[PDB]
Amino acid sequence: AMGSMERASLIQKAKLAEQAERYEDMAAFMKGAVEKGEELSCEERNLLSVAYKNVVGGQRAAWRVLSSIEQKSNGPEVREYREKVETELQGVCDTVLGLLDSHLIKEAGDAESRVFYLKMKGDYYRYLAEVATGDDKKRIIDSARSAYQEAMDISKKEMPPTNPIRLGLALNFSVFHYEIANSPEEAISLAKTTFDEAMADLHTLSEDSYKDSTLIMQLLRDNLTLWT
Amino acid sequence: AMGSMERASLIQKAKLAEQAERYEDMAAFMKGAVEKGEELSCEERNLLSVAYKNVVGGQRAAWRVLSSIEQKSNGPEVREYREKVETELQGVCDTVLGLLDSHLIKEAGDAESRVFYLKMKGDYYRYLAEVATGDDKKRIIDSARSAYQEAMDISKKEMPPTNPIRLGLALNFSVFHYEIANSPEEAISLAKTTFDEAMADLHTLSEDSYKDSTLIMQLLRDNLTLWT
Ligand SMILES: O=C(COc1ccccc1P(=O)(O)O)NC1CCCCC1
Ligand SMILES: O=C(COc1ccccc1P(=O)(O)O)NC1CCCCC1
Ligand SMILES: [Cl-]
Ligand SMILES: [Cl-]
Ligand SMILES: [Cl-]
Ligand SMILES: [Cl-]
Ligand SMILES: [Mg+2]
Ligand SMILES: [Mg+2]
Ligand SMILES: [Mg+2]
Ligand SMILES: [Mg+2]
Repeated sequence: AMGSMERASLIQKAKLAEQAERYEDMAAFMKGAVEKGEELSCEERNLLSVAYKNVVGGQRAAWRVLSSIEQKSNGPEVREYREKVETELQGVCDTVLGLLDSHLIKEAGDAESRVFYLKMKGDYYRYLAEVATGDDKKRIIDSARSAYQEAMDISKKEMPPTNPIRLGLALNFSVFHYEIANSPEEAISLAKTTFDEAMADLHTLSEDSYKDSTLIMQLLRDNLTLWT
Repeated sequence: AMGSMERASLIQKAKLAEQAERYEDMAAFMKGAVEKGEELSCEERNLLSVAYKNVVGGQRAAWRVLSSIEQKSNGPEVREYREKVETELQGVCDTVLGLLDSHLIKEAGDAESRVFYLKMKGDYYRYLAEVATGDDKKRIIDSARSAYQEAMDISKKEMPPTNPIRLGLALNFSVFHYEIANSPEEAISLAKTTFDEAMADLHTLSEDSYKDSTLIMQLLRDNLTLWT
C-alpha cells in the first residue's frame, strides 16, 4: 500500500509519525521505505528499529497481561483473546523478519549495518520465542541464538568495544541468555565482560561518544544488579 | 465482524482489552456489543465511553502535534499526513455518532442513560468541531450545542446536582463553551454555578458518593483556575 509514495516522503512521514507517537503508522511508512529496495542509511535504520520496537512492545505488554490472567484462570474468552494478541504479535515479528530476509541482510556489507540487522533478526526471533511452546520453541530459540552469535562475531572483529551498536547487541544477547535460554551464568558473564571491555576503551572517546556508550553501559550494570 | 461473538463474550473481552491497554480492540468489542441491539447497562455504558475516549484521545493528540508542525511550515507531506490522521479521527467520531443514533439514544428512557448518551453525542460532535473549518464548522458546533443542551435540560430536571454524570456533562459543556464556541464567560458561569450547586448538596451523600462527586468538582475548579 506504500508503493505509490516516494521514498523520501515515506521517511519524512515516518519522522512525523514518531513525533505524533503513531508507531503503527511509523512502521508502515518504514516498511514501505525498505520495500523500495535501496539500502537504508544509519538514520533510516534507527527509524525502522524504533517503529517496530514500539509496535511490538505494545503487543508484548498486552500479551503479558492476558497470559497472567489466563494462568490464574487455570469460558474460552481469555484464551481466545490472548491467542488473538499472540497472532498479531507473531505477524509483526514475521513482517520484520521478512524485511531482514528480503533483502536487508544480504545487501548489508558494512559492519555497522550488518550487525544492526542481525541483532534485529535475533530480537524478533526472541519475541517469537517468548510466546512459543514445545520443540517449535526450540528451533525458534536456535534461530535467535544464531543471529545474535553471527552479529557478535562480526562486532568483535570490526567494532570497538564501546560502539553503541556492539554494546546494545551484547545487552540483548545477555537478556536472551537470561530470559529465553535459561543460561543466567552465560548472561552474567557476557554482560560483565562487555561492561569491563567498554570501560577500558572509554578514554578514547569524545564527550558525546562517551555519553552514548556510558548510557548503554548503565543498562548492562542495571541488569547485573537485577541478576546478581 | 463481531456478529458471530456472544454479547457476554464481547463484554468480557472489552474488560480484558481495557486491562491490556488495547483500546482499539476494546472499542471494537463494545461496538459489537451495542450492535446486538439490546440496551446497555451502566457498567457497559462506561466501557463504551472509556474505549472510544482513549481511541479518539490518541488521534486528537496526534492531530495536535501534526497541526502545530503544519502551522509552523506556513512539500505536501505534513498536510497529507495531518489529513490522514484527521480522516481517521472523523471516522471514529462518525462511528460513535452512528451507534448513538442507531439506536442507543432513541431507546434510552431513563435519565441516567439518556443524559449519558446525549453528553457523548455532544463530545463527539465537539471533536469533529475541533478539526472542522468554515461554515461546515458552524452546523457541527450547533449539533454539539444541541446535544449538550438537551442533556443539561434533562439532568437539571431529573438528577441531583451532585450526580457525577450531571457534573461531567456540565464540565464538558463548559469546555465546549470555552474551546469551541468562543464563549469564555458562559464557560466560567456554567462551571461556577455547577460547582456551587454541587457543594451545597454534598451533605446528602455517603462517603463513597462524596468521593465520586468531589473528584469531578475538582476538575471544575481546575478549569476555573485555568480560565480566571
Ligand atoms: O522491560 C523490558 C526490558 O527489556 C529489555 C531490556 C534490555 C534489553 C532488551 C530488552 P527487550 O526485551 O524489550 O528487547 N522490556 C519490556 C518488555 C514488555 C514490552 C515492553 C518492553
Ligand atoms: O487535556 C485535555 C483536557 O480535556 C478535557 C478537560 C475536561 C473535560 C473534557 C475534556 P476533553 O476535551 O478531553 O473531552 N484533553 C486532551 C486533549 C488531547 C487528547 C487527549 C485529551
Ligand atoms: Cl478474541
Ligand atoms: Cl553484501
Ligand atoms: Cl499520509
Ligand atoms: Cl424511550
Ligand atoms: Mg522515486
Ligand atoms: Mg551493500
Ligand atoms: Mg446470544
Ligand atoms: Mg428503554
